Amino acid sequence: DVGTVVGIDLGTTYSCVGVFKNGRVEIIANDQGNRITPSYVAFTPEGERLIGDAAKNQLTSNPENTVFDAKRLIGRTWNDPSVQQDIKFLPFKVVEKKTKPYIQVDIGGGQTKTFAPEEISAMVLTKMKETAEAYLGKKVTHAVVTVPAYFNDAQRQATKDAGTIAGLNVMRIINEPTAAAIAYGLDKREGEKNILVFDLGGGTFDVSLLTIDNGVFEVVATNGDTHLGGEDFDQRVMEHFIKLYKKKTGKDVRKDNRAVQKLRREVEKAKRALSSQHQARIEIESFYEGEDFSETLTRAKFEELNMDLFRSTMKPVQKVLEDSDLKKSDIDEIVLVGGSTRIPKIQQLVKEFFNGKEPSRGINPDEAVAYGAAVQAGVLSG
Ligand SMILES: Nc1ncnc2c1ncn2[C@H]1C[C@H](O)[C@@H](COP(=O)(O)OP(=O)(O)OP(=O)(O)O)O1
Ligand SMILES: [Mg+2]
Repeated sequence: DVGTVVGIDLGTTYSCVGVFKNGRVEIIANDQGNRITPSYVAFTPEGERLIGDAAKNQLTSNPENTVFDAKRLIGRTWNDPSVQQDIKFLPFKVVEKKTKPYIQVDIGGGQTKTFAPEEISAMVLTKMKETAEAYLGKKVTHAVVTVPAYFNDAQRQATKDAGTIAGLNVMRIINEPTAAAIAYGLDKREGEKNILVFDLGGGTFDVSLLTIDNGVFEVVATNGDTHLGGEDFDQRVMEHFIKLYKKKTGKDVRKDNRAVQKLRREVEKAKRALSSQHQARIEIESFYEGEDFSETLTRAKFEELNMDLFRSTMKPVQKVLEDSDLKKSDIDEIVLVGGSTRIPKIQQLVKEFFNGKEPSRGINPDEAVAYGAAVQAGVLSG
């Protein structure tokens, strides 16, 4: 008896879980009321392991003990050129063990631990499992987990292995863009269609061209930017306000880890607010050296600070069309994935690229991948 199988989007920056409950797919809010959970792990002074919102939100003078982006390393060998570049930029220690990347952190009480990427991912999966179990009022043992379409055999197996550590039998690994298309019911249609999936997540940008032919998907071509996402838009705003603060006060706040973390938290909140408002206030009590911070950010300024990054998302779309031997007019559906596709300017740019065709966001773009995973999981449940 496999019980009730859940669907999990195990994301680079954010993860999401869904399940078929009473004849309906439900995207499940965690204990903080959020339907997405940061793929983050940290530790309290007492050595309590924090996972998710609690990990990402913990203020710390030692950010090197906060782990995230394990998906960038999972299933890769040490001298993978991707690993060699990412270890330059990740703020926690990644060390070579047995010719593979491992993550080294202090976990409280002066104790150091080294973790495989799949061990970090397993902790994230455990949190997602617990979120689902609380909602269902029952134990969960089996899952369908999603991965990027470009993931290779080793990365897929490593993701299953993360599940095993977390007490989950990952029965199926399915592709993210396909899961998004399945959320929209595109698998349950007679005939053939071309589907462009535009997936701008927290850390990565993936564009995929899928064909769907009587319920069978083919991933025809993929492109994007492995280091472009919502976090980068936040950083542009961060840099803007750090510069402004130094101009106004003479102080460079980059000296204080906790001050930068506070500003980051408020920038993330302001950015989200600017998807539905034209201005947002950023206010921080005792920001730096006991002085308060209070500034407004307009949507126009947010857009100006990021316009080059937003425009850069179009070239990968044109490349995917070329590699699929398709023109813009051959695209039957445009599926938006990732919270960053809630940004009015991104939606506008996509619509304009496709000459007025409205991109689909009727299912929350941050939830669509988990939603499709949960549809697939529903058929496997006993
Ligand atoms: N990564 C993001 N970048 C920019 N805007 C975002 C991002 N994620 C969400 N938003 C915007 C869209 C909405 O205006 C707002 C809240 O979105 P979300 O958390 O998905 O809740 P929601 O729109 O379903 O509302 P509710 O929970 O109240 O029902 O933030
Ligand atoms: Mg994603």
